[PDB]
Amino acid sequence: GSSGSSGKPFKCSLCEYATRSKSNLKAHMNRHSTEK
Ligand SMILES: [Zn+2]
Repeated sequence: GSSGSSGKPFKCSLCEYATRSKSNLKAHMNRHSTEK
């Protein structure tokens, strides 16, 4: 078979976060980047 649409286009590579805009995901991925 093949992968589904997962309800939203931009699903985070680390967590269950997802959004309808790539710039909004990019802002969420910056939180994962700065957290240490
Ligand atoms: Zn995330």
